[PDB]
Amino acid sequence: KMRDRLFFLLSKYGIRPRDSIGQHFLIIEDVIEKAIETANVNENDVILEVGPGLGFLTDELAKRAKKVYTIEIDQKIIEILKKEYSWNNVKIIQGDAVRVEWPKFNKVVSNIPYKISSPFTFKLLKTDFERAVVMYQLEFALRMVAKPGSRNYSRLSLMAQALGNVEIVMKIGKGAFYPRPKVDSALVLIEPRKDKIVLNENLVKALFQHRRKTVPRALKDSIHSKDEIRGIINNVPHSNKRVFQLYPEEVKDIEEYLKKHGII
Ligand SMILES: Nc1ncnc2c1ncn2[C@@H]1O[C@H](CSCC[C@H](N)C(=O)O)[C@@H](O)[C@H]1O
Ligand SMILES: NC(=[NH2+])NCCC[C@H](N)C(=O)O
Ligand SMILES: O=S([O-])[O-]
Ligand SMILES: [Zn+2]
Ligand SMILES: [Zn+2]
Repeated sequence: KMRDRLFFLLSKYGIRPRDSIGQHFLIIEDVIEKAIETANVNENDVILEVGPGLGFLTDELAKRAKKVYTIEIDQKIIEILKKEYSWNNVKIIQGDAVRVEWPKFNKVVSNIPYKISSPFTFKLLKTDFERAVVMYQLEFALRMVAKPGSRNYSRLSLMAQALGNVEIVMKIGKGAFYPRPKVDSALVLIEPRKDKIVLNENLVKALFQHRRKTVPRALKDSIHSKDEIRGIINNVPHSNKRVFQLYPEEVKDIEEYLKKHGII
């Protein structure tokens, strides 16, 4: 009946899905149910969806939340959402989710298009927010929940996990969308830590440039300074590890070491 509803709307509004903006519409009702459940949506919450699509998940958010802001790049979809839904509590915002100014919000419950998985996520992590539930292409969600010491551990993994408990909650097959995509998706929960770990971005970029290296060699080789600081390198914390083996905590030990020696 969500599948039936979808094909109803396709013909009705003569919709031509654009894969260039990742137009794969969700049509399994349980995935909406899970997302809502996981986000524990309530009558006080101000939600931020990206890419409302045919507005299925938006419709479910809107009837549970105080307010919903949703950011749609496709102006035609926006013309449809307005004519099909009667949302008293949804503000629709035309533009690129990455480019436009975000309004204030305490939870995210959205699909995240493939081509903005990385910018969106980094933008979200720079934000004050109580809970995110965001569906990603499966590789990217696997990267986000990679643990220190796996190959797919990277800057994203670190920067995410420094801010929140990051876990995959269900895996969603490609049969769950129309058009059918090339890849599976995952629903990811992000819970802000009380114990937030905040790290110098430039240092992280530096370390993770060649992340398969030792912390000392990675530092030696990442003078963004003065090369004449070999003295400090040998006493660097966590010198036995390689960068891809570091937790946010050990990265902070390295940061605080370099501040103490006025390298930052
Ligand atoms: N950069 C971007 N900013 C905002 N919306 C975007 C976008 N790139 C794609 N979109 C929109 O995001 C949606 C992704 S596919 C549809 C989402 C899915 N039906 C859902 O459960 O919400 C499409 O509506 C697409 O037009
Ligand atoms: N498998 C887990 N969910 N473990 C971590 C705790 C997450 C839990 N949903 C919370 O709200 O804190
Ligand atoms: O394909 S969008 O323009 O409805
Ligand atoms: Zn359920
Ligand atoms: Zn150590």
